Amino acid sequence: GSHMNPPPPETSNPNKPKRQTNQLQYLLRVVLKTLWKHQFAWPFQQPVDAVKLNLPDYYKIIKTPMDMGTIKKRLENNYYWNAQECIQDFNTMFTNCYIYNKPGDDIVLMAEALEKLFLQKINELPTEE
Ligand SMILES: COc1ccc(Br)cc1OC
Repeated sequence: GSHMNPPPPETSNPNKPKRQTNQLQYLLRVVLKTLWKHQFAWPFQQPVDAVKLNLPDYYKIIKTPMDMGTIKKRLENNYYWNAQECIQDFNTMFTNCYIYNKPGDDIVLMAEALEKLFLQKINELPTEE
């Protein structure tokens, strides 16, 4: 896309050790699957295109971008070593939204609905085996 958007977060790096865990499998098959199909998922299914949205300050304010398209790639391409890394990515995505946008803006209500579902699912994250 535009040279004015940053490169997306890393999704592939052979130097980073990878592992499948039951908790990572749950994050893909339960957590990502649940949030991805939500009515309000669409603004979070890819990196924020600050050029198209006419938000030239977006990447001035948000220095740790994350989105569910990136997370889906990271889970599908086994990028992670543990569940905490992936949970951290979800939390970063929500916090980016809450930092950039006014409370009660539509995008914030959409993030909050996805976060409520996320919390319910993560409370049920299985014991690591
Ligand atoms: C937070 O800034 C945004 C503005 C517009 C859309 Br669509 C998505 C955004 O973030 C996920």
